[PDB]
Amino acid sequence: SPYILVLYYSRHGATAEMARQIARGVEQGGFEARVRTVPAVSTALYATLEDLKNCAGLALGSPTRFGNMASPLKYFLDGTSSLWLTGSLVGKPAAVFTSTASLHGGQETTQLSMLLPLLHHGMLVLGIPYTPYGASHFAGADGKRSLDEHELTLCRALGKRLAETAGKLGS
Amino acid sequence: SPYILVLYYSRHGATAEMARQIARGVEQGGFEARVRTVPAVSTEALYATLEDLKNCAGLALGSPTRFGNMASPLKYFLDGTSSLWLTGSLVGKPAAVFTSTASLHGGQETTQLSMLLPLLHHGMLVLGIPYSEPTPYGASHFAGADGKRSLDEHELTLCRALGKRLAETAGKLGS
Ligand SMILES: [Mg+2]
Ligand SMILES: [Mg+2]
Repeated sequence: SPYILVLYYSRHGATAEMARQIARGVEQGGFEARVRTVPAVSTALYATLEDLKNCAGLALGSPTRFGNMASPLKYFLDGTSSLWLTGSLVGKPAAVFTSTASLHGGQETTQLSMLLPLLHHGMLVLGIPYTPYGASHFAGADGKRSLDEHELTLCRALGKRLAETAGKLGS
Repeated sequence: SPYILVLYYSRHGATAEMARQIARGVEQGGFEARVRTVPAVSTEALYATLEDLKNCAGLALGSPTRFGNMASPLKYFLDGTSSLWLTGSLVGKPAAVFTSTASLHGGQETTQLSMLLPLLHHGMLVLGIPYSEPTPYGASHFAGADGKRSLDEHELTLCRALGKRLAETAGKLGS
């Protein structure tokens, strides 16, 4: 019944596949996983505020977009003022994940930039113990490079760690 | 003539006022300014174009704080800049950031830092406020709970100083 929410935006599918692997880890850690995405903006089922409020913990995923998360996922988060005011997410564990099609960095700082809203919401932030900051993946120039053994193992480990931490906090 | 683009998003007006004050500083620094905003987004004052950004000599980027990152409409505009990235259109141009917040619980400095990230990914030369001259990361403003608190003297002075600095830096680079 309690669940970890695996919330992501994907353009070409890499973060969607990461989200599925994180969800598999969540299950290894004895929790249900709820995998949701967000719609495109302009001038998996879609996540709601209730999904986010009622999660036991959160994995937040995006492709890198110039060192920050993608604007559709930022738009979802921009709608969370009520949660912030009422302390809805305070004390829940949270982690992040990214994918990049670029050869010259950006994931670590993107991940760091994504930790910021989680901390604004009073979440308990965690990453991958001995990047440390979240799960990473290189998607190749075409965005379709499969997760390698390491990348996949770390996605599952992150999901399992969110679930196990939620388990500890919940009793 | 060369211009500094002052590019921002504003929901309740504070960053729009900051943008205008930054532009006044740009003028003090001997450059033209172009002040431009971006439209609201949803699921599925003049608006900036990619040409405005591509052809600027420097950039001041402004947003209200939104959970420690810039506002999504401004992120959406920046997400549209891949062609400029490929053509190195912002490389070596000076840049700075500015923010407003309606909250007392903080977040402006790290929001500013988070905003420097796309500018560094575009190869810009990033600068802030040097406080030694008679945050270091950009200009700030507290907007009040309703977001209607005016810029005070200090805040106005710092916005102008940032614009002047950006302009003077672009002046030095351009000869
Ligand atoms: Mg316990
Ligand atoms: Mg010179």
